[PDB]
Parts: sequence; structure tokens; C-alpha cells
Amino acid sequence: GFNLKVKDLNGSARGLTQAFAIGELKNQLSVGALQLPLQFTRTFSASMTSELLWEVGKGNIDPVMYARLFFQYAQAGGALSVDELVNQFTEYHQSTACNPEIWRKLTAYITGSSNRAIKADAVGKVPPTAILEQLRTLAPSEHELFHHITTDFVCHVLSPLGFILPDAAYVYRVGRTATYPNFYALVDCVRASDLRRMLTALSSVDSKMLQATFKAKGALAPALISQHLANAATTAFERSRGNFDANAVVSSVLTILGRLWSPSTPKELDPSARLRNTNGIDQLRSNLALFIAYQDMVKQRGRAEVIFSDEELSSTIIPWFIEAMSEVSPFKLRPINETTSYIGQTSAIDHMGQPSHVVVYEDWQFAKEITAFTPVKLANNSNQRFLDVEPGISDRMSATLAPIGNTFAVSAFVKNRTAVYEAVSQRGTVNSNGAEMTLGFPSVVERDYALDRDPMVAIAALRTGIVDESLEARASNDLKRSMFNYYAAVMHYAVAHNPEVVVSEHQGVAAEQGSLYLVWNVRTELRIPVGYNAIEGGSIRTPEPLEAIAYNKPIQPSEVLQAKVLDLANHTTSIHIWPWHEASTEFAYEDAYSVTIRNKRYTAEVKEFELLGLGQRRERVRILKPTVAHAIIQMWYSWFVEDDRTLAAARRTSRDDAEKLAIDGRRMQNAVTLLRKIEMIGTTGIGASAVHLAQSRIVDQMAGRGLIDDSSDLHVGINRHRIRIWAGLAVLQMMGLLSRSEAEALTKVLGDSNALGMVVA
Amino acid sequence: GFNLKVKDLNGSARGLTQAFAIGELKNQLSVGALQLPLQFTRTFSASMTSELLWEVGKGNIDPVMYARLFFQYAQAGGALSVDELVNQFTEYHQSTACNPEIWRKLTAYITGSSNRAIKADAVGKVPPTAILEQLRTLAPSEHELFHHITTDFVCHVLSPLGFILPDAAYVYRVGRTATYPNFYALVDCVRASDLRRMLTALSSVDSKMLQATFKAKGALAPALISQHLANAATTAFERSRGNFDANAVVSSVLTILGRLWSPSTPKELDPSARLRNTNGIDQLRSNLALFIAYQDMVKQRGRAEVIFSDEELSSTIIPWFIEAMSEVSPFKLRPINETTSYIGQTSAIDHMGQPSHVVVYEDWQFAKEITAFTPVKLANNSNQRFLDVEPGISDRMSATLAPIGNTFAVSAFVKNRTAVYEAVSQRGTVNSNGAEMTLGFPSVVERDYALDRDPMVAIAALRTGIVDESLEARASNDLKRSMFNYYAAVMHYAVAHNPEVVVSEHQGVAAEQGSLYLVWNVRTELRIPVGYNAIEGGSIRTPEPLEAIAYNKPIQPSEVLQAKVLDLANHTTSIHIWPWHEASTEFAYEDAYSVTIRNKRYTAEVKEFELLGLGQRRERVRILKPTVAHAIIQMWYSWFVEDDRTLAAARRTSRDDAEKLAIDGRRMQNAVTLLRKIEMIGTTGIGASAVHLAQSRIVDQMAGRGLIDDSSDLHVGINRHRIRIWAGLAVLQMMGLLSRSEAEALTKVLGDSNALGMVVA
Repeated sequence: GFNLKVKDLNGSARGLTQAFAIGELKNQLSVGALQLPLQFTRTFSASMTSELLWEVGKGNIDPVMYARLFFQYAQAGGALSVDELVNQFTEYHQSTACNPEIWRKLTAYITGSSNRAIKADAVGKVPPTAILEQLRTLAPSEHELFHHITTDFVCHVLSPLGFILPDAAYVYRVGRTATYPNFYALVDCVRASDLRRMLTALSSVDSKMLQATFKAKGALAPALISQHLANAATTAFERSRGNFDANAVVSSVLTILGRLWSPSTPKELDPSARLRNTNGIDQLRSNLALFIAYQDMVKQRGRAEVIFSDEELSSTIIPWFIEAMSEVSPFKLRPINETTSYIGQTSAIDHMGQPSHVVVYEDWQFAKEITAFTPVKLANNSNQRFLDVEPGISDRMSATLAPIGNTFAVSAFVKNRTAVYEAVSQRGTVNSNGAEMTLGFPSVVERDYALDRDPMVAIAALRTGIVDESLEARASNDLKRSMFNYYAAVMHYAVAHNPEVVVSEHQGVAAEQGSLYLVWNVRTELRIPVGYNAIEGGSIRTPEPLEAIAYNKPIQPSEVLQAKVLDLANHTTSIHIWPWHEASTEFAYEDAYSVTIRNKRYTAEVKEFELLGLGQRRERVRILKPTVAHAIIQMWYSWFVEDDRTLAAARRTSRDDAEKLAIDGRRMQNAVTLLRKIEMIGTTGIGASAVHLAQSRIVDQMAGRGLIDDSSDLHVGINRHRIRIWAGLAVLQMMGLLSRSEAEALTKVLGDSNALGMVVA
Repeated sequence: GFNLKVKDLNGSARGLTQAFAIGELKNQLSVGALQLPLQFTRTFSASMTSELLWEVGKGNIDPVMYARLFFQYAQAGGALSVDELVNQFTEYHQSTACNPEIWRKLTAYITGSSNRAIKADAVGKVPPTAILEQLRTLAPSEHELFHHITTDFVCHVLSPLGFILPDAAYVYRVGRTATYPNFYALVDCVRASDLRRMLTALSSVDSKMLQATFKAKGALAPALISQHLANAATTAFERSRGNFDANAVVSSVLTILGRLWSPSTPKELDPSARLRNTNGIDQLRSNLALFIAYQDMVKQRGRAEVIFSDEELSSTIIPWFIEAMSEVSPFKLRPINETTSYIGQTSAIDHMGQPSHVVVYEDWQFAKEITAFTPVKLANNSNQRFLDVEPGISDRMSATLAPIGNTFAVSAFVKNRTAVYEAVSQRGTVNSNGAEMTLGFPSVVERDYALDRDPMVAIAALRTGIVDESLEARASNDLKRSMFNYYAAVMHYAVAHNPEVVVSEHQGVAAEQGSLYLVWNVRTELRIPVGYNAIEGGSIRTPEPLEAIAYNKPIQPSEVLQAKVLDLANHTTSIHIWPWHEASTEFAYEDAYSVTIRNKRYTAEVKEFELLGLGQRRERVRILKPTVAHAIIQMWYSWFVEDDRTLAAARRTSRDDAEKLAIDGRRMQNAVTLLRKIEMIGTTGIGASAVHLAQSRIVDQMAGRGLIDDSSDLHVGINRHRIRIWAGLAVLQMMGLLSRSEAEALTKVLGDSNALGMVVA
């Protein structure tokens, strides 16, 4: 989370100004006035949360789910994007299905020996699996996935015959996806949309015929199984193609949409008869939520020639062949505000009344439960590692988190900065805005922190707007991978309040390849010390989405969304998951701390695991990397930074005594507040163990250096604030969130403030 | 063995003061006075001695014994504790039983070829064993053990079918366990308690069904054997779990016990209806011997929240599910004093009468027989090495030890220091205690010396109490692994004399997480120049266990315990044992010695094996590392150190001639005494061979340097004391106990003392 001036936001978060979504900079800040209105309505739904396992499992093969998986891993994987992955899949499909000699060997690994298929007899000496290893001996995939699926295909056609014997199970986790963003991602979605039928044709048709030729009872089959399989499988590859270009089909349908949206001349492009409203594309006229796609479309590219245009087509088929209707992906689909139904909102602020502090945010989780495991692997190959939870720690650490959910009630937490608003009087107001006030998005942090990219660097990248060109396919674009969502954020809850629309193409002087965002008249109070666009007249019109909110009521969020950990152990007690690795090793930390009793050190430390009381050291337990909370606590941390900076500056001059004590008074309980909650972090499960062992180490150190004489230090306040805050902070260190610098900075905060109490306790 | 002041023992062996078992240090030495009495009665039995072979053997598989083995090796192994070992076992059990493709391969190694299971025909071409190698090809264990057991499982279900053909046998040794100690060990015992049923569910149920499906006569089975086996085996894995947490269940039942023990407020924790005396937990009310578990429980940890508390539970099941009733382990179980029935006791001492010398000890072994072997191995893999004893040496070396048992009659040996007591007059007594007097435990030495850790370093570690943090999982904690037993020592024979109890929780000023040991009123003589707690009034009350003994009568031990070497060769003539390696290589020593006949050297040496008269050099004979005796002879050695130090100081000043000659007189025969017994060490079998060869080497050296002229040196006393004491000391060197420094120090002792005789010889 960060902040920016309202009047100067283009001079501030210039990239974030939506005008930036277009190549606009100019003397002019886009906008103007023009024409055609329609609230763009019905946005694609909420891909957030909803994490769960899925089962690849059966060779009966559902292409659909597998597609979902492809996009899933693709975003989650080591190789963007889905597109190239689909190419690679087709390559593999050639190398396998279109490469018959393999199949001879496969049947050879099955019943193969001599005079196959050993007449009418059964005998299916196979785990599904053993086939999988044999294919693993064949061409490696960077991303096997389908390497399972091809086996699944082997099962599907060998299912009618007596080789159902192997049947085990296969499992894989989801992966959270954003708003969801970029049209390139849609490109992935449409090629995947092809995969739905690029694959299913081989996933289906198949054969009920041949049992195993029958030929009572059925049947002998030399290479004939491999024969009938592959040659048909290759044939299935032939009908598969999808023909139609990925980026092209989206480019065109987007073209027709955006120029439909055009107030300035559609010209030869136009609404027409069967050119449009073909009992579906008009439903897209209702799906105008995917707006922004046109934005980057001109931005990522430029002119959007329909090139395979035709005029019968399309219409005809291509818009019909649009992805969401083929429904792969976290492409999701829904009405309006439900995606906004996780938007916080607090006008706060006063007298002016509008501007100095108006925050937004999101309601969120703390299902405390979090898990860890051994990576058992019945056979070496890749990462098909079975794992079982480690409940003995897994519960109590989660139990350790139980108060913590009552702590940092993020909604209530927002109230914190809102409370700051009255600081500092008195009223400005025209001379210096206004303020960002608003963003502090848990979502933007988690989206990037999930890849451990650290979002915070991306933040400033949206401050200046321009990407800092960290040229690497998993570096630079990933930053931008967020920025899209970031824009995608405000627009959606800029829908509600208000369905005001349009705007114009804003050609400027260069160059008319198209350039049209959206406008929002909303409705207003009669005073405008906020927004460069003075246009108070009745209401702002308005060029940029945020100002609507800037003129918006606090409304106070409905907002309920809060995720949940997947059950995992109940299934991986049977079957392997594959986001692993990712989840990592993973066991810090040795948090030593000093106690400077008069002119002496007596630093102590402790070896994580026995805080849990378990013994001894564990080597290979594997905690996840829980998300969500990181964003909260970070926001909490950084916002404290905003806090003490503001207040300290206030006492530095404002000015005028009646206020200074107020803030410096204010300051105190702020810290005092945190003080209190920090004990809840610790001495209440399980950091009491921490203070316990610390006392042990320190007194025993007294004895070891000799005297325990001075060692009254199990006592009061100063040492107690020391050890306690250290403790809760410490289990918090054992918590996988917030590093360490936050710790020293935190004690840096309390240390001037006062500490006093004596609150303990 | 060592010594310490009685009044100042907290300033001395501060760790040993039981108050140290709690975090207590303070201005105050724990104690005070309070309430609720009940002698804590019925201690878990005597795991000492009782060494013997056990047979893994049959695939009929007894989980119980195997469990015992797991704890056994665990303490004895390269990886503490049992807990992690059980985890690793579960991991392996996944990697094996829950990993089906393996089993296909296994049947393939059995009858596997084609169209399995080759109809109704028998043919069981297998040694049990060959399977074991095939599984060894699979995932390695650091600790195979169960790797055998899984094979045993293969046998158990393949037993109904014609594959009983392989049946050989499998064997493994015990391992001595202590008092026995720490509740973490109990944690091992409870997870092992799970193993009893974590394992047996797969060890049992199994199948009588299918013969081999029958299908007369029965049966064909492709992967169907592996199928039915593993899938059921995995299913058996599912019912296995044990669910309930290791450390938690003990933590809770211990909580209820200790707070039941609480004189200070139980508060919400309380005795109640079905909360307690549920026809068993009350038997634990009678099993209050496992006291101390609460002690370290607060010490190792802190607050003992019952967390899975409930109130129905537990009660209900968990205390029922306590380990000793599931009886794994050397957990052992018994009435009172039998564990104490190996406690020596000698008040000695005089006039005062109580304090200056009051010793304790233990009755002990010398079944002289000790053995050595070749490590024959029919096939390379690990250490399944067959061994046969080497009787020709093995008997005579044992024969060599035969007098030695009559020597060093440790009970009679105790009399030595007791005899020292009259030295030195005259009576103190208040000004300087008192003395430790008491400990010199064979047990504590052997417990650590078995791992060749050398206990003696641990000794001083209990002098200062604090561990010196030699951070290594098989270093530091192992020290502490002893210290527990060490405390565990005195308490038990602090039971008898007297069943006096309670004590209070001793919260001090920090911190009430619980802290309650035990107290002992006993009954006394009316004088107290012993114990800082003057409380003579009728009797001491008393804060620490040792003082009871300090006020105790000599009583003189019943005490009979003395172990025995296992028969070994009679079984390893058939089957491999697996404590091997451990037992080591193992053949020192080249003990050269000089004879400084006037102004000339003539040093001689001899090559161990021919002392036995055998020829030639043996490469690979493998003596054990006999224990027990090491502790005796060490105690003898160190106590001589106490002896000559004391006496020499006495002549240095005490003071007053009548005493000095006494002690310096005393001194003489002490040495004279040892002189005599040292000949019994040697020239009576088999060190006569040593003096023989020494004479050979020396006279032949005379001839080789030329003249044998001066060589009368097969003659008298001085040279004879030289060579004889050297001899007995030498075979003693060949004896695997007492190093070498002891030798030079020993001759250092005799050399001033006088030597004279002429006793020969």
C-alpha cells in the first residue's frame, strides 16, 4: 500500500491514471466529451479463494479439468504462457501419438512377449504408472502433466480390455488467479479453448469397437492394439487442430466490440444485421465487462484490423467460438458487483468534508489452520511425493494463530488510519489535495507474493508507472502481470457508483489507431478542492475512475470473502500433489536476543522445534508458505510507518501546542495498543514456551558465568516487555510471514514509546 | 565417582540438588511446608542386566517384540529418537506398502514371468532374504530393521500359499536401558505404543481368504497376489494411524497426575468423578512412581495445558491408552524397592557420629566369560555377518579373568574407603561438613561407557550442574541422557527410608507454571552438624533426598544383581546378530617396558597374540567391549586417587605425630595390598606367559648386545615387582578395560610405596 496526491496523481502515480493505459500523456489529460452510452455490465466472476484439490485420476479423462490445470500450472509454472505450452504439447503429441514405433514398445511392456495379444487370456500385469515410467523413459516434458494424460489415454482405450487392473489415482492443487487480467491471458484461454477439442477428440471417439476385436471372446492383437490405438490416435490428432488463430480471433472480436463501443466513427466497421446481434454476440454486447482488453489491445499492439474479417464471418462462428462460452480457465463469469463485493470503503474525513483520508480495502481470512509434511516418495522420478501432515505441530501452530485472527481484524485495523484522519488539524484544503488514502490492497500483494516476487518493488513501479525493464521473462512481465490486475481493480468497483459511461476515443494528435476508455458522471456535493477536473457542475463527468470514489460516500463494505486451507492430508494419505515443490523446505528461525542487564550481555537463543516441545530436530518437515496474512501484517507495518512519520512531523511543527500533545499523546497509546496485542501474539500459546526457555538459558548462563546473584530477571516490565514482545514477535518469526527487519524496526517503535506501562499483565 | 560437601551441595553439585530439577535457584533453596500426602509407590522395574538374543525370524511377525527392538536400536542407534524413527518408518511404509508398482515387481521376482500365478502349480524358488535383497534394491533405510519386517509381512500373507519354502531365521541382541528416565523417552514409548497397532493391523487381519483364490485348487494370480497384498496392506495402513498425538497425551495425563499431586490449588483442574478413578487411572494414582516426569515437564517445557483436555475425556480413553499398559519398551513395571534392591549402603563414620564418610554402591557381576569372532558374511550388503566364537582364546582369556572376580570384590572393595574413614582424626565436626562419601555408581559409568562416550566428562557436568552445551544431537543431549538417570538414582532408594512425602509446589516469585518435588521427614538422631536445614526437631523434613541417606543407618545392602554374557555362538552358528558393528575390531596391545638395570635400558615388548600361545597374528578376531568391570576398576583407580591424596595431605599436616605414622603406615600396606593382588592378576594365568616372553626377549637381548654376563635378571623382588606388576597390568591391558595412563600412574603409586616386600612369592 502507498499514497499519492489527487490533483497531481498524473504527476504522481502517472501509470495508474488509466490515461496511461492508453499512450496518452500530452499537454492534455485525455478526456473531452462525446457520445454513445451503455453500462458495460456483467463481469467475469471471482477466481479468488476457492482453492481445492482436483483428481487427474481415472483414464476416463476429462479434458475440461485438465485444461483448467494447464492454465493453472502455466501461470504457476516455469514457462509462460499457456500458448507456448500448448505448442509444446502438440509437439509432444506428435512425438508420441504420431510416432507409432513407441506404441509397439508399449504393448510390449504390457502383454508383450510373443504372438500377442496372447489369445483370449486376460493377464494385465500393470500399475498405471509403470506405464508412466516407461513413457518417462521416452521424451521428457519440462511439464509432464499431459505426460500423465497420455497415459490416461492409454487407459481409456485399454479400459474396455482387461487392463483396468492398474487403476490408482492422481491429484493436483489449484492456484489462485486474479481479476482476471490481460487479453494475452485470454489468448492462452482460447488456445486452451482449442485444447478442449484439440484434446477431447483423442480423449473421445476412441473405441468401444474391438473386444478386443472379437473374434470370440477377444482377442489376439500383436501390435494391433498399438496399431489400432495410435493410428486412430494420430487420426484423432488430425481432426484436432482448432485451425483458427489464437491472437487473431480475439483481436477481431475485440475489434468489433470496441468499435461498437465507439462514439467516434465506426465507419466501415459498424453495427449491422447479421454482422451483429447473432443471438450471442449481443450477449457480449451485454458482456462489455471485458473492457480494457481494447485498451491494452491498442496499447500492446495498435491497429486492430480484423484481417480474417470477412463479413458473413464473423459473426457466423468466431465470436461463437469465443473462450468464455467454451469455458476453460479461471476465466470465470458473473453479473456485476460480486467481484466488487470484496471492496472496502471508508470516506472517513471531515468538515471540508471530502479530502485528506478516504481509504479502501478488503474483508479477509484467518482460518488459522496451516500444515506441514514429509515428502515420502515410493519411487524416484520427479516429485510425485506423497506427503502426510504433521498434526502434532500442525495443529498447535494453527492453535498459536487462533488469537491472532482476533488480532489484526483488518477491517477494524483499517479504522486505525481512519482514526489518524483528525490528525492533523486544521483544515487546508485547496493548497495541497487530497490524498491517495485509499489503496492498501491485500490482493495485489498476495498475487505477487505467491511467487515470492515481493510485490513491494512492483508498487513503486506503478508509482512512476513505467516498468524498469528488468529484462527476464519471469522478471519484468510478471511485474506487469500484476499491474494489469491493479488497473483491473478500481474499474470494477468504479462500476457500482456509477453506471455512468462514455468517454470518447481520444485520438489527440497522434495517433488514431483507437483510444477510448470510460467516464463517470456519478453525482456530487457542491464543492471541489479535489480533482484537477473542476467539473463540479452537478457532478464530475469524469476522466478517471478514482475521483468517483473520491467523491463517493464511505458506504462501508458489505464484504465477507475469506478463504480456507484445503484438506490435503485426507487425500495425500492416498495420492501425490504437484504444486510441490514450491511449498518449500522450510524451517527458520534462530532468534537470539540480548538483555542488556547493567553492563552485561547475556544474549540467549533457541532452536525452533522445541518451542513446539517436540524432540528432536526435524529434518524434512515441510510447512507451506501461507499467503493472505502476509499482506495484512505488511499493510499493518507500513501503515504504522505512515503513522509515526505523520505524527512525528506533526509535532515537528503543528504548531500550536494544543495539537502536539494530542498527537504525541496519540502516539503513545498507538504503541500502547500494539503493546497489548503483542502479548496476545505470544504468551497465550505458544510463545510462553519461548519466554520459558529464554529464562532457562539466561539463568543457566548466570550460573555458568558463575553468579545467579543478580538474576532477579524473571520479574518486571522493562525486562518483561523485552522478553514478551520478543516472544510474540518470535513465534511470529516462526510464522512464515514478516521477515526480521520488521522485528527490529518494531522494537524500535516501542522503544521510544514509551515503553512504560506498567501494563503487565 | 566423586565427592561434594553436604551443607554446601547446592554450592557444590548444584545441578544434583533436585531443586535444580526445577528452575529454582533463588535466595531460597526451594522447600517450605505444605500439604497432601501419599507415598508415590510401585515403580517401573529393573531393565538392567537381562541381556539376551531375540529372533526376528518368522514372517508370522510379532509386532510387540519388534517394538521393543525399535526402542532398543533407537537408543542404541545412530538416530534419536524413536519418534523420528517411527515417522521414518511410516514414510517407508508409504514408499513400500502404499506404493503398489513395487509389489508387481516383487511377485515378478517370485513366480513372475508370464500368465501369473502359473496356474495351480507350486514352485517357490526363494530364500526369504532373496526378497530382502530385492527390497534392498528399493528404498534404503538408514535402519533397515523394518526392512526385514516388511519382508516378514510378505511372508505372512504368502505363508498360506506355497512360498514357505524360503523360511530361514533372523536374530538380534538386546541393549541395556537405564532407570528408566525421561518423559521424552516415554514419548518414544507411546508412539511405539502406537507402533504396536500402527503395525499389527498390517501384521494381522491379513488373509486366510484366497487359497490362492480357490478356484480349485488355487490359484492363478497375475499381479493379483501383489494386488490383494498391497492394496489391503495400504488399507491396513489406513486403519493404522494412532491418531492421538505423542507428546500431547503424555503431557495431559501427566498434567492431571501432577495437579492431583498438588497441595496448592488444583483449581479448575481437580480430582472429580469419572474425571478420575476410572478403574485404572487410580491405578496410576498408585503408579505415582513416574514422578519427576512432572518435574522436567515444567522444566523441559513449562505450563502443562491439557489442550485436548475435554472433560469426559480423558479419562475415557487417553489414560487408558497410556504406554505402560500397552507395554512396549524397557518401560518395565514393578512394586517398590526391587529397583533399589541394587543399592549399596555404608554409614561407616564415627563418634559424631554421622558425618565424614557414608558411602553407597551396588552389588555386581563377574561371569568371566567373554568372547570374540570372525565376521563371516555369505553375501555382501550390510552387516548381516555370521560370527563364530573363538573359543581357544575366548575360554582362556575368560579363564584369565577367573581369579580377577575374586579380586576386586567390589562390595569388599567398598570397605577400602570405608576403612579410610578413621583417617584422619580428630573430630570436626561443624566447621566443614559432612561429605558426599556416597556415590561411586557403577551404573552411571556403564550407561555412558557403553556408547564409549566416557561418563567421566559427564560427571563434572553434574558438578556444575549446567550442561556445557556441546551442541550435537549425539553429544550434548546424551550427557543429559545420563543426568536424568542420575537423579533417577537417589530418589528410588530415597523411597525406602522413608515413605515420607510432600512438599509443595514452590512457585517462588517466578513463575507458577507448577513446581513440586518431594519431601522426606524420615526419623533421626538428635544432632545436626549435617544439612543446612537444621530441622533436627524429631527429624529432618526434608528438602533434598540425599540427607535422608545422610541421616540413614548403614543398613548394609541386600543386593545381588550381576549380569551374564549371552550364549551367542550357539545361535550365530546359525544366525546373524546386528548390534554389530559396535563390538568393534579389536586387538591391542604392544606393551613395551624398560628395565633400567644399571646404566642400561633393555626395553622389551610382545605381540599380544602369542601371549595366548596362538600363532600367528590374527587379523579379524572380534572381541566385544565388555562393560561393567570398567566401572569397577575405574572406581578402584579413582578411589585410590582419593586415598593417597587424603593420606598424603594428612601427613602434610595432622599434625601431631601419632597420626602421621599411622597414615604413612596405612599408606604402605594399602600399596602392599594392591601389590599382592596384582600378582593374582597375572602370574597365575595367563601373564606368566608374559613374564616368560619378557625374560626371553631380555636375555636374548643380552646375547645380542653381546654379554649375558650381568643377566641374573630372572631373580628377585625389584626386577620381579617390576616384571610381575607389569605382567598382571599387561594382561589387564589386553583386557579391554582401563587404558594405559592408569598403568603408569599405578606403577607411579607402587614406586614410592615402597616398594619393598620382599613379598614374593
